Amino acid sequence: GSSGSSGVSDMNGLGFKPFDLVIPFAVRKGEITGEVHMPSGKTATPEIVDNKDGTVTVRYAPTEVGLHEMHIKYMGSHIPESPLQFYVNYPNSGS
Repeated sequence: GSSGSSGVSDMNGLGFKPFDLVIPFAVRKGEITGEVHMPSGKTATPEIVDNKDGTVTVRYAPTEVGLHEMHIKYMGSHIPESPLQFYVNYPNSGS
């Protein structure tokens, strides 16, 4: 008795809430790259998606808890938005 589509699996699916971000300045997909520093001691790359307007949206869904530091560089140059830090709170937190 509830709209149930085929998505989430047994192994895994929707862990921690996602993190969408949009660069303030205008960039052109190409000589740009991004990196993510996990608190556990690992690393991962963000998600560079070119919006249907002409901008980009850096999205990175956290897999573990703790503090993660993102590092994005545009054409071999650090941006005024990075580096940055985002704490991963537990799921279904808060009363």
